[PDB]
Amino acid sequence: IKVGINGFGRIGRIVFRAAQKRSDIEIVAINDLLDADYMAYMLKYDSTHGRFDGTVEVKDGHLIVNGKKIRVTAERGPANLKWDEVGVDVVAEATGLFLTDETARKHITAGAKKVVMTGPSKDNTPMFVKGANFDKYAGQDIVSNASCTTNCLAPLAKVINDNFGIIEGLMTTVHATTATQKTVDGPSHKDWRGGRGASQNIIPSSTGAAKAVGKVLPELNGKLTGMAFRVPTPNVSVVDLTVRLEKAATYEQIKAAVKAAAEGEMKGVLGYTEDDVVSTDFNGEVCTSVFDAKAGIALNDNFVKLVSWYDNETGYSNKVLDLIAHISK
Ligand SMILES: [Ag+]
Ligand SMILES: [Ag+]
Repeated sequence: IKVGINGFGRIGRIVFRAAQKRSDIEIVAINDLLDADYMAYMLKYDSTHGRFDGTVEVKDGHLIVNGKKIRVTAERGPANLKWDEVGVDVVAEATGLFLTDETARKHITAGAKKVVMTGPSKDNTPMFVKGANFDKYAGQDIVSNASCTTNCLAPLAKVINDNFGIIEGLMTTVHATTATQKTVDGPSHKDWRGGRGASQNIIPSSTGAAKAVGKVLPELNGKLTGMAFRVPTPNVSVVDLTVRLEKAATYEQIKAAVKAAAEGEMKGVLGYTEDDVVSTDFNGEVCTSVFDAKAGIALNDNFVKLVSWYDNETGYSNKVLDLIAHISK
């Protein structure tokens, strides 16, 4: 019910905005390498999600949003974050630098009770994706909500595998531009393609989302692998999943299966549309996976190609809040 945010990046700020529209969660503390008046500016104005729908003021180095006061730190050593001072139960860790158990444990060292990582773990801290494996949470004090792309692929793949059985799958995501790319051709020694100008290029990139699903859904372990293309669009991405099915199924049977999940057990997580949509039509979508019925194709009853959209910022942020609420129940 009381959360602290570490890191005010794209993910951190959208997590903050989505928390305002909720009754179960109240953010009380924020940490980043930036001043308070600057954070008030970055929260007030956004090129992708418009102006902030509320009040923001700076009073004595602290933020006041909708009348509630937020404590603003800046220390880069998580041990001295004094989480117990304002007394936070869960910490949403969005630096992208402490995706390890050793580093993340500095937070509950500082007086929090649990830690949720807004990225895929690099050790073997457990991962959880809503609709995929929230059932199997076992009370751990540090968790991960996987990647933007894994939150879109896993719910769809569970529905397809449980109805028809997946023998093998290859996926490709047409991914929107992120903060790790460059405006003009620049240096990037880990990924040479990634340093090229994002505004002018289709940039192939590797991704771990397809094999990451094998851990949140052990049934498809080693049955999927994937690849990405980064394109000059500010937001919203799309997944293209090519799979072989054990049990034969027409395309209408697949539509009906997905449609039933989106209106049934996976309402709010999985979405369904039969309209002539484009990427902008999902700017601000909350579901982490919207099936596009009309864009998929089927060669035969056992070889099919499914496409599904996701807002790589909005839907992911909303689901880490659902993960925070789920681990405090
Ligand atoms: Ag929806
Ligand atoms: Ag929704």
